[PDB]
Amino acid sequence: SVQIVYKPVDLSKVTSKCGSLGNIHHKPGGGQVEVKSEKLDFKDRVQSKIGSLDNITHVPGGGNKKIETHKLTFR
Amino acid sequence: SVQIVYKPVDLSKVTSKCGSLGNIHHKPGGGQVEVKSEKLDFKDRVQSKIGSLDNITHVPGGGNKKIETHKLTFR
Amino acid sequence: SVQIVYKPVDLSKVTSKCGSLGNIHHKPGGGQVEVKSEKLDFKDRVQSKIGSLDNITHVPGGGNKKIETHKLTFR
Amino acid sequence: SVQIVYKPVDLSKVTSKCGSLGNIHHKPGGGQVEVKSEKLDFKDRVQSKIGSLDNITHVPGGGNKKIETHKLTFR
Amino acid sequence: SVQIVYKPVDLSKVTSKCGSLGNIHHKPGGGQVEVKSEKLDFKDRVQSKIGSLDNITHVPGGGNKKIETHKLTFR
Amino acid sequence: SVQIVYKPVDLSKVTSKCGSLGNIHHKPGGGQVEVKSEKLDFKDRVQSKIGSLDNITHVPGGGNKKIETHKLTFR
Repeated sequence: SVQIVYKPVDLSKVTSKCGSLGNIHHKPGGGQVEVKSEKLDFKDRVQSKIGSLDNITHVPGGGNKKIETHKLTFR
Repeated sequence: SVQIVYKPVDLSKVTSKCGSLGNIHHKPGGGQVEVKSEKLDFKDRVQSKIGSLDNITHVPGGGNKKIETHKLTFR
Repeated sequence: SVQIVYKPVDLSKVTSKCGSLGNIHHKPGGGQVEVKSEKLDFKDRVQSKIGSLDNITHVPGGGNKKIETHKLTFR
Repeated sequence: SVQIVYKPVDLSKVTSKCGSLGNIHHKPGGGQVEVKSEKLDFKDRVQSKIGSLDNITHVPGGGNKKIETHKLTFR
Repeated sequence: SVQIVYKPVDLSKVTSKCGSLGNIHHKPGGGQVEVKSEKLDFKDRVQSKIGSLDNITHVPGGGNKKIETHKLTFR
Repeated sequence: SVQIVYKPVDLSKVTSKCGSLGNIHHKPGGGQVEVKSEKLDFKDRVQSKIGSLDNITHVPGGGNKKIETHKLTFR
C-alpha cells in the first residue's frame, strides 16, 4: 500500500529595474562649443559627439533568467 | 496498491524594466555649436553627432529567459 | 492496482519593458548649429546628424524566451 | 416673462442576485441509508426525503420593486 | 423675468447578493445512516430528512426597494 | 429678474452581501448515525434532520431600501 503527493508551488518574483528610472529633472541648463581640428590623419574610424545636453541610458544587462527542473519516480 | 498525484504550480513573475522609465523632464534647455575642421584624411568611417539636445535610450539587454521541465516515471 | 494523476499548472508571467516608457516631457527647448568643413578626404562613409533636438530609443534587446518540457512514463 | 425646463434623468440600476450563484463544485461524494420504522400511527402527513446528495436552492425572496412619481404645476 | 431649470440625476446602484455565492467546494465527503423508530403516535405532521450530503440555500430576503419622487410648482 | 438651477446627482452604491460568499471548502469529511426512538407520543409536529454533512445558508435579510424625495417651488 502506497500514496505519493507532489504539489510544489512557485509564487516568486524575479525582477530587474535598470537605466534612468523615476527621476525628476527640473529646468536643466546647457552651453556652447567649437572644433577647428586641422590637417588631421586618422588611420581608422573617428567617433565624435558635440552635444549641448546629453541625457542618456545604455542597458546591455538586466536579462533575468529562471530555471525550474522537477522530477518524481517509483521503482 | 499505488496512488501518485502530481500537480506542481508556477505563479511566479519574471520581469525586466529597462531604459528611460517614468522620468519627468520639465523645461530642459539647450545651446549653440560650430565645427570648421579642414584638410582632413579619414582612412575609415567618421561617425558624428552635432545635436543641441540628445535624449537617448539604447537597450541591447532586458532579454528574459524561463526554462521549466517536468518528469514522472513508474518502473 | 495503480492510479496516476498529472495536472501541472503554469500561470506565471514572463514580461519585458524596454525603451523610453511612461516619461512626461514638459516644454523641452533647442538651439542653433554651423559646420564649414573644407578640402576633406573621407576614404570611407560619413555618418552624421545635425539635429536640434533628438529624442531616441533603440532596442536590439527585450527579446523574451520560454521552454516548457513535460513527460510521463509507465514501464 | 417665464421659462421652465424639466429633464430629470434616471440611469440607476436596481438588481438582486439570489440562490446558489457561480459556485464551482469538484468531485462531491455520497453515501448509504436504511429505515425500518414499524407499527407507526401518523395522524397527519409525513414529509420525508432519503436522498444521497441533495443540492438545493429555494428563493421566496429576491423580488425587486420601484416607484417613480413626477409632477410639475403652474398656478 | 424668471428662469427655472430642473435636471436631477440618479446614477446610483442598489444591489442585493444573497445565498451560496462564488464558493469553491472541492471533494466534499459523506456518510451512512439508520432509523428504526417504532410504535409511534404523531398527532400532527412529521417533517424528516435522511440525506448523506445536504447543500442548501434558502433566501426569503434580498428584496430591494427604490422610491423616487419629484415636484416643481410655480404659484 | 430671477434664475434658479436644480441639478442634484446621486452616484451612490447601496449594497448587501449575505450568506456563504467566496469560501473555498477543500476535502470536507463526514460520519455515521442511528435513531431508535420508541413508543413516542408527539402532541404536535416533529421536525428532524439526520444528515452526514449539512452545508447551509438561510437569508431572510439583505433587502436593501433607497428613498429619494425632491422638491422645488416659486411663490
